[PDB]
Amino acid sequence: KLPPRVPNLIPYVGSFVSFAKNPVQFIIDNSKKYGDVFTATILGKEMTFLNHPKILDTFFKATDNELSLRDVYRFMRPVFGTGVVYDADSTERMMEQVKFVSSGLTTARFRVFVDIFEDEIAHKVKELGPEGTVDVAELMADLIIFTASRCLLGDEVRQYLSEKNLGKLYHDIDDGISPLSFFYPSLPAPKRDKARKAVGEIFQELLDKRREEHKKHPERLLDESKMDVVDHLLTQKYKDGQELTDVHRIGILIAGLFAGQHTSSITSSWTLMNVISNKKVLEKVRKEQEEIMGSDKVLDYDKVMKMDYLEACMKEALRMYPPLIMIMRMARKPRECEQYIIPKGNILVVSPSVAGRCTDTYTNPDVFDPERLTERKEHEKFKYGAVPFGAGRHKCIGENFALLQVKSIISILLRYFDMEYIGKIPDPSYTSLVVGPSPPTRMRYKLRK
Ligand SMILES: CC[C@@H](C)n1ncn(-c2ccc(N3CCN(c4ccc(OC[C@H]5CO[C@](Cn6cncn6)(c6ccc(Cl)cc6Cl)O5)cc4)CC3)cc2)c1=O
Ligand code: HEM
Repeated sequence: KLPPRVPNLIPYVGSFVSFAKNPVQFIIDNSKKYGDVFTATILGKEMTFLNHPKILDTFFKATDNELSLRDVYRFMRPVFGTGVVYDADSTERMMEQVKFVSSGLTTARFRVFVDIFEDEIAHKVKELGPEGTVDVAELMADLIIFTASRCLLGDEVRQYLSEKNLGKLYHDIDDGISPLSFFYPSLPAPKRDKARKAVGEIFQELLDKRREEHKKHPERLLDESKMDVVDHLLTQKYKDGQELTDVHRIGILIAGLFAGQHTSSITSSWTLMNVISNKKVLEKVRKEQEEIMGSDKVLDYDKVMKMDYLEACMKEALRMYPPLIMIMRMARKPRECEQYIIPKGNILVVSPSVAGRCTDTYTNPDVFDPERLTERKEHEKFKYGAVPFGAGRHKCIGENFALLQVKSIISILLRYFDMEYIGKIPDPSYTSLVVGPSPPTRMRYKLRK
């Protein structure tokens, strides 16, 4: 029959109160009370939490007409645009749009991306000076505003960042998104909407400029190392032959930059903080860096590919502090799952955060210990033991890029600076859509040369 329910405090509002304090602890606590599968009413939504790695196969392998992403992420529509990604007309169109982004994240482009990271950090160290303190979360976000923009949109975007305040507009859009929007998509957000329109106009100009550049240098279209997401969007069609609209192109770019920015800056923050706060971990990270760099003075893709330990540090941060704490679908048909049938209309929930603390999987899960991965391989105990990037048909297409951007940034910063964190590593703050550390996050830095 139906899964057990978390008793409602009120009707309607149901369990929103305990949930919103800490959605992660909410799931953990109620797992203990009611088991692997339970349902809670939250601001009117029937939400069925799947809480053990063992049972996640049917979630991640279901087709979109059984478990819909579009029904649950559609709320993003005012940020991304009408008709884009989870507001696409069909599952099929969404997948095609996702592929246009993934198509600018090729190995050829990755080699160029490393140079971009070097370039932006070099600009940034001018601001920072020989020593000081800086907010880690801001520093990463500020770096990734410039790096992700150039990576995805091309270098032509940088003059907008430097001269037309594009970075501020991103913030206006992105602080205009409340996690509550998940429940009340219609929440007015007029500042967000003004900024989104401004970025829209700028990205329209970027497209128009690229068009005529594709006139004066069609060779660009033949060079895989110079082809970015703007170029792919300007030269592709859907499979059935239908052309893209510039409105669609703008929305896809914005969606891509969104995805491309937060989850990464938050991960780089938690990673750097944990690395510089643990002497043994920092020693190993630096030993690895010194061996890989050899006599070489800057980064390249091949070097980054060898940074196995640093990559484990990032994965360990993702186990502990995955920035998307909930993965969701709406059931369009009833769904079995253990003894239970989950009713049509329920929202199924999987939590990367819960998974990362599960004890069937990880020993002392509150400790940041990259060696649980490299040596004890604890993640491999279950097929879905670690799902920071999701899994199955909708698994994150930006992974390897994430890994690249975060590893590069951390590696370059280490090369530049000795760094120590000020205070305890914070707790996560559940106030935002993408979850990051509670401010403030400060660190002391000093130049190494
Ligand atoms: C705020 C105070 C108090 C009232 N409160 N306290 C806590 N909460 C709360 C928190 C969180 C949540 N939620 C609901 C929203 N949520 C969430 C919803 C959708 C979602 O979508 C994942 C999809 C959609 O966007 C992306 C994100 N992404 C992928 N890679 C990097 N980011 C995505 C995929 C593709 C593209 Cl192109 C763009 C985007 Cl953004 O994947 C992620 C999280 C987290 C839990 C609800 C309430 C509160 O309301
Ligand atoms: C550490 C950084 C990142 C984390 C933790 C992360 C996490 C995720 C997760 C969990 C999903 C699955 C969502 C779901 O199935 O409901 C996902 C999907 C996706 N991610 Fe990421 N992501 C990261 C970086 C990126 C980057 C950098 C991009 C683009 C540049 C990106 C683009 C996407 C896209 C397009 C999807 C949708 C796949 C689909 O629906 O088919 N992500 N991501």
